[PDB]
Amino acid sequence: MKTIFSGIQPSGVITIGNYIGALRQFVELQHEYNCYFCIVDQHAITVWQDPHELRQNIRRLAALYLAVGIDPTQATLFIQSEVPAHAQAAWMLQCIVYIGELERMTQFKEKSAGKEAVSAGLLTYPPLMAADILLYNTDIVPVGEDQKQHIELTRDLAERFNKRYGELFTIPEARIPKVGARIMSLVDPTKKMSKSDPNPKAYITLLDDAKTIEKKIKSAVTDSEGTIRYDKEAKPGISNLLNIYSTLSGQSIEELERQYEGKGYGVFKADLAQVVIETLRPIQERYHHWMESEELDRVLDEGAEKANRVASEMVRKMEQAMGLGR
Amino acid sequence: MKTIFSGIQPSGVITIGNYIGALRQFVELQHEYNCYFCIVDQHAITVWQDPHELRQNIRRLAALYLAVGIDPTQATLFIQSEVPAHAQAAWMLQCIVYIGELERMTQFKEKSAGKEAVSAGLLTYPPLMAADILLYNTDIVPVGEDQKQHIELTRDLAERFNKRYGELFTIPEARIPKVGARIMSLVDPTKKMSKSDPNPKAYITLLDDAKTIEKKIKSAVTDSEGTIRYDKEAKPGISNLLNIYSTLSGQSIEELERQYEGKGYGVFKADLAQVVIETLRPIQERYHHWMESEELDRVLDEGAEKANRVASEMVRKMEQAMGLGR
Ligand SMILES: Nc1ncnc2c1ncn2[C@@H]1O[C@H](COP(=O)(O)OC(=O)[C@@H](N)Cc2c[nH]c3ccccc23)[C@@H](O)[C@H]1O
Ligand SMILES: Nc1ncnc2c1ncn2[C@@H]1O[C@H](COP(=O)(O)OC(=O)[C@@H](N)Cc2c[nH]c3ccccc23)[C@@H](O)[C@H]1O
Ligand SMILES: [N+]
Ligand SMILES: [N+]
Repeated sequence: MKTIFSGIQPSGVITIGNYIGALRQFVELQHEYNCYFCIVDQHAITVWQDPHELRQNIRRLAALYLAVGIDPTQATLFIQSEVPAHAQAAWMLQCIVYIGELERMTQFKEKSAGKEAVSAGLLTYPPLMAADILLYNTDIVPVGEDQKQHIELTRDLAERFNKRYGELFTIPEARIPKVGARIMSLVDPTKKMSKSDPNPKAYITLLDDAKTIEKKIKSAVTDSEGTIRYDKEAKPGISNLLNIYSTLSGQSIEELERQYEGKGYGVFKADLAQVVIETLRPIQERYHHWMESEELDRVLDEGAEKANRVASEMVRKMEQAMGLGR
Repeated sequence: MKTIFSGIQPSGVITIGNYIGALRQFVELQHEYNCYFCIVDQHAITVWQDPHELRQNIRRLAALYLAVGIDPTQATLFIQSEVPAHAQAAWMLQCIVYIGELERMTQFKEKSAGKEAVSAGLLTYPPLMAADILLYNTDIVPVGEDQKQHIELTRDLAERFNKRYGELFTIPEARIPKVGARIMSLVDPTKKMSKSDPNPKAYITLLDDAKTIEKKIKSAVTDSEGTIRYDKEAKPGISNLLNIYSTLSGQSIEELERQYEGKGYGVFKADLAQVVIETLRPIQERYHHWMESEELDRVLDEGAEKANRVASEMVRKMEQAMGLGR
């Protein structure tokens, strides 16, 4: 079958935006493709990380991947740092990307703005993501819209490498959801929902309790038009709530507008909050189970084993093509 | 004992400047220290390399290291790419160096000047050299003067890492020869002798034949003062020839000035050319022997084995300190 790769940074906050744009796709596609799902701890360190929190966040994210339903008999779940090939291929790709290509990355630009002394990993974040995808001969990379540009640079590098050294890499393609590719902040629906928003009301974490989810959904900024209809430009707040509702419930945006015909924001938010609770509760129960189990470590051990077998071989072919080593 | 590390890029030209500033020190110190001497093929690719020539140049350089006298029972000779830890530690160090620190590197500035689209590896050349030195708990790094600045950034990174994550690295120190730290071009003695000078008369390669060494020494730019006396500012050409003569012959600069008292440039150059021939001939004989032997591969196999054991352990401690993995 075709191969899928995708990764998530281990951090203190994993949002419903991460779930809807990514994790939901991973669970959907796992049985139909060869799947590698990575905990990108080397990318995490492109900004300072408290070492104790980083180690815990890596375990947390592995638990969340398993809690949402990633099945180790269907997919390979592993930690980026435990497969040396990622670092090795990243170096090779860094030698073929131009500085100007990295500087124009929007992710870099945003993460480094108003900064005084920027750390180099932030700039070289792309070749490492490109190595993550290309090591596995990846065909599809399911992500939310914010990663599209990185995937576009990955395709540019794979093409450049193939052209200079011979056809080695598969040119990967992004798979971005139709609805929910970009879940927006509940506090300012013109902004993406971000793990690092300083306002905790902007996002819902996958570990938010029921009272908390109710409070954040109820406080979500809307409009004065009291109509439940999708219109991103005119009604960003309601439109974003409709995307969250649709993707989590399985109901179309049309279905939801009909259902809420003549209805006001109060009932709509109460219902949505319950749909979020319904979704997160089981995830959280499974999450705690994994966090307390020795099996979490076993799953990651096996996934690293498989990923190392494949990636190490691609690295050998890349070295051979560039004429490194012997 | 103390530990020494040093590296050389595999390239089409290895000069008497490389020999005098570096290789000569490696042979001198090998019995007194734990020594790692590396063929930096990952650094080589920071600029485009023809893959076939790169593979040959790596073997050539390994032969030259053995030909000049590096003894595998005293030192560990290995290829950078064959030890994944270098790439892994380079990533970690790249996440803690600032972009501005890299941009001010003179090596980067020179290699990238008048350039149109610069390759990222050229900019991130330092963290990889820093990882090369720090992986082995290096105390001393014998090099010529042009690497001093990179070693200074390495010390800055080791200190920064120790300060943020705990004392792990030894702060390394450069060992730069008193005479011969910077062998100058024979064509323009105000310029460093460089492997990539477009004028082949500017350098002597370790594989230059006798007629060739005579021609290059005889053509070496001097002055109209016909006096053999060291004075870098006033007599750069003669001063540089005196450094080459001194370091290769074992005779002091004073000894040589006395010896050539009242003598002219002709006799002096004829003698120097013979001193260069005397030095390179045995190196070349041994060089061909290694190039035709299966033992060259065995030596590199064993050196990679040892280097991997040490470097992989340092990488595990670095990951532990940053909280990567598990
Ligand atoms: N508000 C949102 N709406 C919709 N989707 C969203 C939202 N916020 C986040 N996402 C998606 O979640 C995944 C993980 O986000 P990260 O920031 O860890 O995503 C990142 O930081 C990547 N660089 C990690 C990575 C490293 N290597 C890779 C290789 C393939 C794919 C991804 C990666 C991503 O799919 C992201 O698009
Ligand atoms: N004209 C000259 N006069 C005196 N010494 C000279 C002259 N030209 C070159 N050298 C010395 O030769 C060694 C290798 O030169 P490279 O350009 O490969 O040198 C380089 O390009 C390094 N970045 C390779 C490296 C990679 N990792 C390392 C770790 C430790 C030490 C060195 C390295 C160096 O010692 C260099 O100073
Ligand atoms: N699968
Ligand atoms: N030694």
